[PDB]
Amino acid sequence: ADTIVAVELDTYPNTDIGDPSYPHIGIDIKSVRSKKTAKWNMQNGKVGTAHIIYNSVDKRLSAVVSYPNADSATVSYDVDLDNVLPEWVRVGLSASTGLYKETNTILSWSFTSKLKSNSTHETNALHFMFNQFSKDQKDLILQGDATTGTDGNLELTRVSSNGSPQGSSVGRALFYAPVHIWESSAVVASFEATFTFLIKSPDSHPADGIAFFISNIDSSIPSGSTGRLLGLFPDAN
Amino acid sequence: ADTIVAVELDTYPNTDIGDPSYPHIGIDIKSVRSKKTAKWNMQNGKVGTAHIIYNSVDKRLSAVVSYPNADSATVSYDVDLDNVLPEWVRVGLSASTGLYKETNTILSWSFTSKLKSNSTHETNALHFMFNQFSKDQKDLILQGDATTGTDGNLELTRVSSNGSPQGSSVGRALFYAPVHIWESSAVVASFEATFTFLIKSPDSHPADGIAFFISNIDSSIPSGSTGRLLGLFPDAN
Amino acid sequence: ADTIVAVELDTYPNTDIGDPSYPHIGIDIKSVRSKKTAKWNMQNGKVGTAHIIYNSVDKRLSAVVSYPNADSATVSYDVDLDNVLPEWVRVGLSASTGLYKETNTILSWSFTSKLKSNSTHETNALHFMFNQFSKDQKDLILQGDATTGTDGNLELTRVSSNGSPQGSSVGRALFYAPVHIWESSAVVASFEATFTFLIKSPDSHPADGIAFFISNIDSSIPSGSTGRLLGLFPDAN
Amino acid sequence: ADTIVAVELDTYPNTDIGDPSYPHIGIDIKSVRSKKTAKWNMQNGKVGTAHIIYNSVDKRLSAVVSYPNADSATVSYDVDLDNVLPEWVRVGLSASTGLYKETNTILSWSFTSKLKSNSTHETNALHFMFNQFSKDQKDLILQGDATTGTDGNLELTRVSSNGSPQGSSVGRALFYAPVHIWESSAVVASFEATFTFLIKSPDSHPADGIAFFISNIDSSIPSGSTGRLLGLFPDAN
Ligand SMILES: [Ca+2]
Ligand SMILES: [Ca+2]
Ligand SMILES: [Ca+2]
Ligand SMILES: [Ca+2]
Ligand SMILES: [Zn+2]
Ligand SMILES: [Zn+2]
Ligand SMILES: [Zn+2]
Ligand SMILES: [Zn+2]
Repeated sequence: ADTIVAVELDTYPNTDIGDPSYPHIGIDIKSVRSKKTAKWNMQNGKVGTAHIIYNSVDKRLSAVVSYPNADSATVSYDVDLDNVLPEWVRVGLSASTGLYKETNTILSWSFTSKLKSNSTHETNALHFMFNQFSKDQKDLILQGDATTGTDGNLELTRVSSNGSPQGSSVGRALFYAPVHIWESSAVVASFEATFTFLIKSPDSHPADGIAFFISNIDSSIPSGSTGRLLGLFPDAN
Repeated sequence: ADTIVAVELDTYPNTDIGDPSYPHIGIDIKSVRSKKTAKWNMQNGKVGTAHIIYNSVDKRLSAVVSYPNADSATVSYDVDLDNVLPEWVRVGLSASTGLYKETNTILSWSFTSKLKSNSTHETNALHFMFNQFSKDQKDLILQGDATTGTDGNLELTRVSSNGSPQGSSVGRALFYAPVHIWESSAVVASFEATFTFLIKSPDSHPADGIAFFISNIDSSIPSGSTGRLLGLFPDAN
Repeated sequence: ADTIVAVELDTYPNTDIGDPSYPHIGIDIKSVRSKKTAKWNMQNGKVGTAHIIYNSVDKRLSAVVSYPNADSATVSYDVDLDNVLPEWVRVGLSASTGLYKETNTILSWSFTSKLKSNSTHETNALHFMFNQFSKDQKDLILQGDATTGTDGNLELTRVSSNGSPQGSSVGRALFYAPVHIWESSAVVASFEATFTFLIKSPDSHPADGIAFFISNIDSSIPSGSTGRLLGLFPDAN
Repeated sequence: ADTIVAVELDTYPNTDIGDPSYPHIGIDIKSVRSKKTAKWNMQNGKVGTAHIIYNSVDKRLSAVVSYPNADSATVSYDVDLDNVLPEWVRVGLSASTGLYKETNTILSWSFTSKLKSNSTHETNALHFMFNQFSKDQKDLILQGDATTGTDGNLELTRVSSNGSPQGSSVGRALFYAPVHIWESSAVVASFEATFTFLIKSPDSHPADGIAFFISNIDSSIPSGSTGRLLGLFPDAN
């Protein structure tokens, strides 16, 4: 069904499906079983920042995740996105909880995409930046349990009145406008995304994670993708 | 019905509805009868550039139109857009022909909108730039006779195979994503738009013009808005 | 000597030289006696944000100052900068203390300048953004007591080891590269600046203020411009 | 002496110093003998566009050169610039002619550099764009025979009144402000440069080429670097 390319900030190690034995960042190409992962020293209750970059010349998707006053974690994977995704896609953020839980709060999100053609000065670009989310954010498609406006933040998964995260929750937010990632005369296509998040859990074992993803424009949450599937995949294959 | 704020590049003087006796640029606030106009030395067959700027502190909508090697024309109007438009709008380009005609070709179009909140570093932004249009431009809503792809350009009104402009034509192109122009905690909201166009006509009297506009998100071409109504207004009041 | 255009965040009311009886924001055109002022509810110890905007079509210099959770203050003044400043200028921040004192800490500073020519797509631009300052910031010219690096901030005036602000201090920081604000074929020139600051004082009467300024490229701190003269003017005329 | 990293658009094959037998694009790390090259189908008299990109996560310097209606050429090289260049550098364009000649005209030049720190939202950036050059371009350091203003272009090497390129010429233009490419707390540093050029020669064998380069801030044209040395290297080692 959906074609998904995602960078996961996986908080819970599901060693039975290929996760390493610790929280990690990974690059998922059409499967929850990451093509590449890196140990991530996740900090419960602290605001982190993720940066994702890619360009069609190098064909390498890279991500860096950091917390203030700490060393960052980085993961890269050689992949030609032209061979994986359609030329028009939507970009978004996804998150889930299962038996274990955590808040999956997004405080800001920016994205820039550029397509430079062989025509002199021919540059097509799209850029958006959210540092504040309102209750009625018309330029975002919210799916599942995702809501905006609470403290000006985007809550990807269910959080009750008292601020407590709920289990078995899944939610995604996609930018309204389709994004053009390939064009026949483009000499270089590139994108960069940045988002800050706050993962907090009253438990010693938070779950399940947050993911930045790129999909077919009509992507929807697959049935039963709560928990380990991050609201992105229908199964663990 | 629709709420329209537009900057018109009016090529045909309809003196019976308030147009001055020459091609002109004007600022239209909910009516085709411009609140302010300026003489425009239109050049048949030459590529021109229009710049439109506005900010919520000054509350002045200004536009500058120029052609290479020539003096520009500028028009400004004091207007508080918060009092005219809804907080969420769509932006676009419109054009028409009637008994007289011209090509209403758009070669490039960029737009930037910013909302700066009272929160330290709280900036929400949207920016798009098209220097090339493809046949299937999924991030544009095309209405009426508007088409993309021909020579990588956006043709707002009907042009036949041989490049000849057709009469009684009307077309508009709006950016797919809604644009947020007001927010309760914004201290300054601003936008700037730029587009280059090519108006060419085999006749001594081309018509009718091109307009950059901002409207309610669900705006559609009003019935019978070809010709002098620029595909924006239902009547000449 | 120097030609100065500045937006002052004046913390001390020197009613003898024209200041109103309260902290205020003002627009200074070649004189410390502001052409226009607005009451400013200054908050000792809180981080504020100032936004300054201007364009050559409207010829209006406007500034907005705000603190989180508070209403902002705004001041505007109609002035054609082409008639006041040379075509090449330097932009910077200045601050001073006198018998009364305060810290004049800058946490971030961004500036964007654009010159759009009548040539199709002819845009010249300069943009810089500092969200962190290092000890050896080679792209800034520091004058007087200004230093960078302390906590990644820019300290415009002298602050001793224990964090206490010192009196009779003056310092300025200018961006290294000259900025082009006028060009014979420009149809529109514009700029926008934003900076966040932290003014803190152990006294009930802090002084003297911070100013964003634009000057001739070779501008230097005038002799005896500590205190009420904000490190910008040689006298109070 | 100078530390140079450059992307050369080499028009003349000096097979005696390692050039392949055809015009080519190459990546030079402290030596004119390119670490990597790619065949370049140079078009005499046509305006081309070069794009150069790099980021500290991937540590790969890549360049793409294209002409309208033609396939592009691309070259990449894995190199960690932190290990080659100082933390503060200047960026520029260089060109030369020798016994053979060509015009080395630059029509536009843009550059963007970003340093993202581990602090939430800590981004330092520098961006400049020249689409028009004036006679007195104060934000550029011109070395050798380089001049600005002629037709609003930057002429890197000597061209006589009649538009004819002169031999044994060398010239460079560097942006005035130093550029910060490394900082202890940066999690990702990146830059992208784009320039359009016009190489024209009345001869069948034009020479010698144009290069985008990054150097120590105080870099100057090495003695005798006309011709094959591109105004960048003191010798052919
Ligand atoms: Ca997992
Ligand atoms: Ca008319
Ligand atoms: Ca005062
Ligand atoms: Ca050579
Ligand atoms: Zn995983
Ligand atoms: Zn009219
Ligand atoms: Zn004052
Ligand atoms: Zn070579």
